[PDB]
Amino acid sequence: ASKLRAVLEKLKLSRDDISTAAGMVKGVVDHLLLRLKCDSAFRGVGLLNTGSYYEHVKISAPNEFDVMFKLEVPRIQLEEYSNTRAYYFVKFKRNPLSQFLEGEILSASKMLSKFRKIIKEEINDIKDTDVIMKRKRGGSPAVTLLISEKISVDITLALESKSSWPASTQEGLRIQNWLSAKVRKQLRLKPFYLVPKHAFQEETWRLSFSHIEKEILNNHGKSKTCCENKEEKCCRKDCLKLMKYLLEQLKERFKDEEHLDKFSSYHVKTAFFHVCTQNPQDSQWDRKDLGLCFDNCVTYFLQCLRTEKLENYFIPEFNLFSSNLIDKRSKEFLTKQIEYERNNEFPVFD
Ligand SMILES: O=c1oc2cc(O)c(O)cc2c2cc(O)c(O)cc12
Ligand SMILES: [Zn+2]
Repeated sequence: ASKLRAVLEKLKLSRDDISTAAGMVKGVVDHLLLRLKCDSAFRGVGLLNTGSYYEHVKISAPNEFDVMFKLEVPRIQLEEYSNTRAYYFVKFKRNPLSQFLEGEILSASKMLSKFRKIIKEEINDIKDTDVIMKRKRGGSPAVTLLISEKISVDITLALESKSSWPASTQEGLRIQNWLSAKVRKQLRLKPFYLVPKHAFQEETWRLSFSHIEKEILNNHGKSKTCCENKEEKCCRKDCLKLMKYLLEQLKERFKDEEHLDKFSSYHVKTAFFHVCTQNPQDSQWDRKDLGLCFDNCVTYFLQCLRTEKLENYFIPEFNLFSSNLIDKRSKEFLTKQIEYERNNEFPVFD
């Protein structure tokens, strides 16, 4: 459809002017890292080795950045919480970060408090940089920095574990018929991350594989040279852009009906990875079949909404569409709206 290409062109024109705000983001992040190194608890803090200071959770908000700070720690031991498959208490192999211990458990609350305090005091020194209260997110992102009242950056703290991935990830990352089993082995040799998120609960941590997700998106083809020359231009990243934008537009349209609050771009990204697994051939993502491919993604996301099943791509026992996480009527609301847009040629794209 031409409307899809027009939407993509709008998104690219919106993206070209960032190369100036990205420098500001890099400066502020570098400053806060050099500050956090001075603390006795955060000596090994840094940015995820993702080749970018930042990511973008929202494609329709080029002003909202998302950075993640990793903290290399002594050998970590993990305990599962209530068979959640994703949430864990952290212990230390043996006796630095000792100040944040609450018994045998590493306190997420205490560490986040010191993190935020260090932020507040080091941002009072900067210029046009205000800290705001976004603790309604359940510890992650930890902070939400504000520059010139037009730049918003969410900062999430993450613990790096160079151990083997937890057992819940054993049947995840099913990229064997798509990106090969060698690549899956290589990726699972990389470390994993733990972010402070609660379940009621007040001291749990959740698994994070944003680096692996970024690696997959930027190396997404069966052919190693996908999207490296003009003869192999597939439309996977364009379909993902279309899915993110559809969700963002629907969430902005119905921001006053609290039925689309708990949906995020992580859901469409998870579904999209599953569709990639289902459609492993690059020929199934020809740049000429953009409409058909996007329609495959939309219909698969609808299937996940109706059946209330959206497995985490790395932890398949974690149902992101769990009745414990999102109510059935909210899923049904999103299903109706997506069916409406699909039956009416997506009026949100006009
Ligand atoms: O790493 C993320 O993991 C998740 C896991 C979940 O189960 C979930 O429901 C949401 C997320 C999620 C949502 C975001 O907006 C984001 O920027 C990152 C993540
Ligand atoms: Zn490609």
